[PDB]
Amino acid sequence: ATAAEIAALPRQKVELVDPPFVHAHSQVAEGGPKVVEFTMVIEEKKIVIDDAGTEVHAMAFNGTVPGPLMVVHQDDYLELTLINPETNTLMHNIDFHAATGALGGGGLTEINPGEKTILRFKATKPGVFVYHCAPPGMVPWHVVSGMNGAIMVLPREGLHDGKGKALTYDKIYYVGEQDFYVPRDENGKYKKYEAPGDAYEDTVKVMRTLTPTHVVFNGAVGALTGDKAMTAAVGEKVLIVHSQANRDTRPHLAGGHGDYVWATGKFNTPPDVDQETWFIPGGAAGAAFYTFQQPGIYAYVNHNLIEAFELGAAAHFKVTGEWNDDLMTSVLAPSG
Amino acid sequence: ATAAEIAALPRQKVELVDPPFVHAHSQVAEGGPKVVEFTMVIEEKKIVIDDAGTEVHAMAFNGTVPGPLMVVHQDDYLELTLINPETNTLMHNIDFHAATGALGGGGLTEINPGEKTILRFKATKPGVFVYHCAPPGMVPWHVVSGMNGAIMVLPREGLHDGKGKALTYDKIYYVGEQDFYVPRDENGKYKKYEAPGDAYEDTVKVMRTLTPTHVVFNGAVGALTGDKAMTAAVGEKVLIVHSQANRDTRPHLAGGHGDYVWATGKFNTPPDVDQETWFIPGGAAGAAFYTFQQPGIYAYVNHNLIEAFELGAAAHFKVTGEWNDDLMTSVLAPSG
Amino acid sequence: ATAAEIAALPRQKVELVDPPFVHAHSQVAEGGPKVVEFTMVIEEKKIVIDDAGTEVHAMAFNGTVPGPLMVVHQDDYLELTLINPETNTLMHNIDFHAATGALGGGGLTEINPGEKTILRFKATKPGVFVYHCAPPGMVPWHVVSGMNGAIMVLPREGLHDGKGKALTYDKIYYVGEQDFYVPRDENGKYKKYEAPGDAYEDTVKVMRTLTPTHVVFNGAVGALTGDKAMTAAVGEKVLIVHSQANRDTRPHLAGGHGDYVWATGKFNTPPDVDQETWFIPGGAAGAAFYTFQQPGIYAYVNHNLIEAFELGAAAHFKVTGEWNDDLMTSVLAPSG
Ligand SMILES: O=N[O-]
Ligand SMILES: O=N[O-]
Ligand SMILES: O=N[O-]
Ligand SMILES: [Cu+2]
Ligand SMILES: [Cu+2]
Ligand SMILES: [Cu+2]
Ligand SMILES: [Cu+2]
Ligand SMILES: [Cu+2]
Ligand SMILES: [Cu+2]
Repeated sequence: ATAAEIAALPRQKVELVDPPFVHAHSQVAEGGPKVVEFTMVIEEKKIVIDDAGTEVHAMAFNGTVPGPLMVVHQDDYLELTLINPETNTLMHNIDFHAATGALGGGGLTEINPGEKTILRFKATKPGVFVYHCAPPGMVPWHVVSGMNGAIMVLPREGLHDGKGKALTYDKIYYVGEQDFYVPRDENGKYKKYEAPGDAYEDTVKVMRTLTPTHVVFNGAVGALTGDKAMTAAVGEKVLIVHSQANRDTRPHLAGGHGDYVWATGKFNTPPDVDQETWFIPGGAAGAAFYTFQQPGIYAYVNHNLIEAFELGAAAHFKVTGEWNDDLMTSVLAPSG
Repeated sequence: ATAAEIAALPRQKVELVDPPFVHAHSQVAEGGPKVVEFTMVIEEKKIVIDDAGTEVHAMAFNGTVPGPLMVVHQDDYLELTLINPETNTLMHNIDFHAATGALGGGGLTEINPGEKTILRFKATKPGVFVYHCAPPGMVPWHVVSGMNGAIMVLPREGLHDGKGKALTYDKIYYVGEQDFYVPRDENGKYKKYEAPGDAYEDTVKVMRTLTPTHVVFNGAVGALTGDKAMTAAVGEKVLIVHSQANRDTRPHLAGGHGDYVWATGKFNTPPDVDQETWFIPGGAAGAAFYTFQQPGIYAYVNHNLIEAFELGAAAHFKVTGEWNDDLMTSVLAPSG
Repeated sequence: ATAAEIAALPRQKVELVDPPFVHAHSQVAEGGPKVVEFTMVIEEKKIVIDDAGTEVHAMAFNGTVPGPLMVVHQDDYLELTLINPETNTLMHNIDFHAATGALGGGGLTEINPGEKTILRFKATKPGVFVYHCAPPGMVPWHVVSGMNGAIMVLPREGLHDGKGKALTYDKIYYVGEQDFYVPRDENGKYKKYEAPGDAYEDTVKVMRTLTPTHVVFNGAVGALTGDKAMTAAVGEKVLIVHSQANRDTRPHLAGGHGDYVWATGKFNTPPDVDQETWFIPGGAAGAAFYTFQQPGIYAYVNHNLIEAFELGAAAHFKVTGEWNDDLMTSVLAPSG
């Protein structure tokens, strides 16, 4: 397309919503290619990640960890207005793995505090993709400070299985998984700092051990449990997008399965099926489609169970509906 | 199916055998759906995992690590009578990744010492699947104490490759891989504990390093070597089922290949072919089919070679038969 | 085929070239099966792997880390003359994951300093495969000292996509990734040893932490950056072969994608497409095909960004050509 042709395309302003929820969108594209506009303000802020009051100096796109999910369709253009407030202390940028050229846009979006930039790229490949900040010289530091999220580029005709049959979800959730490296003092107590830069040296030392002190969903232990558990009902089709910008993960829905799982996150790669636990490598996003058949609580976890239950990588789904005794039944309940 | 229809189905009681062997079964299903009955007694027992005499207080389904492989066909029902003897000290349960509902059955099988329970579930999806204990609040501790195994749900028509060609194995082995986290004293020597609970706190500290002290097959360093090496013959077709309930692994058969590998362990997901080294994420089972072509010793290992040779993840196959010089030949033997 | 037939096949000697470059070859086979001959001399030598003068006693096939890429076609025979000079101190051998029998040839090629051997094997399976030294009892030490490389067994008809369409590259690079475990003294300074054997104990202790001190491409931090960045032009089709003999990796081309990626490295397994970040398990090689669409610098990294930017696993591609504003454009450059 020429610059003139692009200029004539309709524009649509999207309002982003906080993970794990996803902004309003349509699975099958409504109309021809459009320039979908998004705006995100970067917020450097303290976040408490566990019940011991442990703090991380988050570098958050749109104020959240992970950053919000942006949804467009293949061959639409995604136009992001990225803002770095003067209240922030560091330069930041954005690299969209879905984009082609200039380090995913990273080389064209370096903005110092007090600056903004507008990047436009053509979403030529369908799938879920990670996006993350990557300032030359301080790349992993920003990413493990939570400056990452993902986008979904739906096929114009919506999702399909490996045989071309349509797959239409009733609900969609975005689970961003984050590995944190929090410095400790000589007594094993996590350290606190009053400036992001003050923690750099100490954090790099923990990062080099390749051993996170915490692995969490939606920015903190318990963020997607209790009252913030994701919900669904028996019979509902749910798409669960999961990303990890720096480290491998292996999602599992206990009591359920990944009926269709685009493990590589790319829709032109046929989905694996009947999955018990899938694998998403660091630096990628993946997506699993499941139709709930049983009511009750489901644990959604990174299946290295130490990471899930000792380090924080566990979420819950609360499902309503009727119990199916054909699928499962307690013939004899626990008894002497 | 209705309760009455299920009650009318034939029942078949199966006697389990210890890994790496698999109880007798038919690859192609005989007759229509059946309620296949299994019984397992949980044993908290001390086991030795290396030649130095290192001890682990194992939590073992059927007394072994891994727990035994249960084999059924798609749409059969698996009915497990699980027993927790009064000689044990902890509550245990079972989560079948092959099952649908109540955390794989975990929420319906919590039994204290002195109790038993019978769980029945419909094996709706074909493939190999992990099963493991998961008591709320002490999940990884039970799993990395060895309380896990796998089941195989065969398609009713047996196995086939990705294009519909039948694949019939001559023998099958189940290799359970276990990551252990054994506390050490100030001399770097592994510690021993009078009772299992005594080791909890020290063990959790090692678990948090995400660095196992031992990674073994069939419960101990060298368990599948020597008189206990697996065996085959040139021309023989072998299916190797491999599981890891908590941590990633990358199986490799040195001198051979994975002719067909259901890396995700799910039979409706076409198998990868001609594999050198495959990958099974923690929380899953995988299966590889190979037709041996050369006699001699083979090393079957987790291909992070430090985990294989320093930590214990190495097994052997002894293969009888005639050497094939077309496939490989020493043109000049080691010489000056 | 018959005994006479094999003996009558043409024998062709090929001159190797050091990574990341690849020796002369044709994508589509030229003529019928041939016995392709290679010779490699093993060199034990001290190499510097970072900007601080850190040394490693490398064990290098053909004097390089990784060893060179050997290219043959399916059903050709690869006949390697492996030489271990009297100036070396250790016994070495070679295990080709592409080969069938005797631990990949390892059991037939054990050569002490002052000896040579010639191994021939039929390359029956198409794909990229790891080869590595594996002396019984000291396997990981040799592999993590850099004694590994890869070969590519191209289909006789060249590469094809999942639908059977030809994929012809304009150039190919081989990126060998190496995890090193260098001992440090109590002050955190890397240690130096007079002979390879002197470092054995200290090195195995670091290996057991499963935490590399360095993760590098082509043998050193920054070996594939700056004046040694790989190159391409917009419109050029590039195949990037990547191997890791001991540990997992997750390659990503920043600003680009893996248009077709044989993640398992095996050509009869259909390639995944539109990949952002692919996964290659330790003990395997993978291959990615990409057609460059934008000029500029690209970062090619292991996407655990700590491993890439703190440990050394980052390379660059320098691409010439015309910028495509349809694909990406700065609508508003960074500004107040
Ligand atoms: O779902 N926990 O294995
Ligand atoms: O099987 N050792 O590469
Ligand atoms: O390519 N760095 O995310
Ligand atoms: Cu940033
Ligand atoms: Cu990236
Ligand atoms: Cu238990
Ligand atoms: Cu589980
Ligand atoms: Cu060697
Ligand atoms: Cu190997």
